[PDB]
Amino acid sequence: NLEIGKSILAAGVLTNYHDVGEGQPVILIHGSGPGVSAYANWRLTIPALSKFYRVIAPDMVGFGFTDRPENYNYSKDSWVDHIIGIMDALEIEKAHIVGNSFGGGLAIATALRYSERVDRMVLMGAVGTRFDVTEGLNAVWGYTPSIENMRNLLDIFAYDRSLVTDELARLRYEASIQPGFQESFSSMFPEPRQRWIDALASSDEDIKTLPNETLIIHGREDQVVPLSSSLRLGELIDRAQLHVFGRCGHWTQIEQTDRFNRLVVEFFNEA
Amino acid sequence: NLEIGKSILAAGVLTNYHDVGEGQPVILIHGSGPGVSAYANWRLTIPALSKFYRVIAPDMVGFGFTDRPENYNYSKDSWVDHIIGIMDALEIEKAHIVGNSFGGGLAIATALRYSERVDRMVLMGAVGTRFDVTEGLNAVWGYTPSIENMRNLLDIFAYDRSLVTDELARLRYEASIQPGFQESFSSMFPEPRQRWIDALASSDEDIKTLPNETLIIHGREDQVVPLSSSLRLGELIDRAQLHVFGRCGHWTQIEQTDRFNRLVVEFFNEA
Ligand SMILES: [Cl-]
Ligand SMILES: [Cl-]
Repeated sequence: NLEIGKSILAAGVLTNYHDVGEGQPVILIHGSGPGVSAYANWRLTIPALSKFYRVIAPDMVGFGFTDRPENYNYSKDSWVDHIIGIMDALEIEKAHIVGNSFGGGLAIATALRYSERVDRMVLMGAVGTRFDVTEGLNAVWGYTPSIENMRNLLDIFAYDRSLVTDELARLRYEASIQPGFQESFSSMFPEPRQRWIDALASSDEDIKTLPNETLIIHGREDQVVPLSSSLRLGELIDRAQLHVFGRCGHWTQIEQTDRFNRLVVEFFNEA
Repeated sequence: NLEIGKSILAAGVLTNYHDVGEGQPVILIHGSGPGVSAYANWRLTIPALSKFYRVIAPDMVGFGFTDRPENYNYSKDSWVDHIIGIMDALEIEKAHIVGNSFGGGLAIATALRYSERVDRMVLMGAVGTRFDVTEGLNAVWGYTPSIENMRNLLDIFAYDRSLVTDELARLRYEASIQPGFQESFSSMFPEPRQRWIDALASSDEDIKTLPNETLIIHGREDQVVPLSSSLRLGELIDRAQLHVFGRCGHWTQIEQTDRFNRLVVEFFNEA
């Protein structure tokens, strides 16, 4: 299973992660869909970025192949502490961070709580500001295993449904039923789910204080996180650039891979 | 005067233009401020693009050093015909077009009337959709010569006013009073000026029919053309990407030069 990489103790949790490349460190933080993992989310991104940066892609506690501690208390603060724990474990004193959706909310929170540890930020379809729960997100977080339920989620993430094949739906369905996955996932974002969008999001007041060079990316047709969210982040963050991809869903790193990789690498190259 | 380049008869008008580079043709269309010229608008863009493309930057009829025909009837259609006339004169059968503000409105109109002559489009703070006249645009089009009036316009175009020096204000003021310049300029967009925004703009219906790969660029703090205009173009044009630069005014090619040039060159490189 290529989704399994290296193991390291971070913030007291045995963590699965990928470490590719040399130089300036970049931490990639995945989204929160069923069966998600750092590799699944970033497999098309790591190759490009690792040619110029040291890329760290960990499975956040409660997701992927990282340990799922018994009675573990999941929260934005706990996840941020995990990110910092991973950085501490790898002696990464300061790094750029790329956060996808759920991971984007975590990126912002990390930049707010540990400003000295974060350099540049890329927020991709980030859950960083409050928005009324979408059916797309309600479906993602309310997922129960089945090939058709997964096919529907893949459709929700994509603009071009031709990318959603029986094979992909089957493979991700299998990923979602691995030992303990659905168990921790189903209890992660229970109804009412608006609570979790509100929890992950940061206040306008706090976001306005961010000094970081930021690149905000969003797919125009994103069905999970509304474009309006990134437009808002674009007005709140001072040193921010906003890039919207037309004919692209939530999956910007997947549906606009080359454009995405170019934008991100060049953004970091400026530093 | 470096603003003066080569001369060619286009659409029956003796036209001043710059032609730098080799390969795929790219036409740069300047804005409509007092004293404007292709060189003044694009001097920091041409060097970068010409390394990979043949760049044509003409002074639109009624502006710069191109002839100002007696009793000439200025209109969106006449300007579009001038662009096509320039392309015809240079045997440019199909080209990419970069349009700034007024020039962006012309780019859209050219793509609509002569679709077979246009490949990719870059719309920079384009006047392509209707918006209520801004004080910034009212001041630009209502300009009468003076160092202070020009300093104010430069302030209107910039986010970082440190870029607006006494020297720059003086030089552009001098450009604005050249023989016949203020005369043709003052009669170009007379009050009420809302009429000209409405005239330059294209309908939602027409814009939605554009098949061109498009890159929409806007400075978040643009005081001349509101960001909302480009956000609208981003929802109307099918194959469009939207890029908004924070801490940047109307002058995206001037205030975010390297980022702008990189985005544009790479966008064209895809073709
Ligand atoms: Cl998510
Ligand atoms: Cl203009």
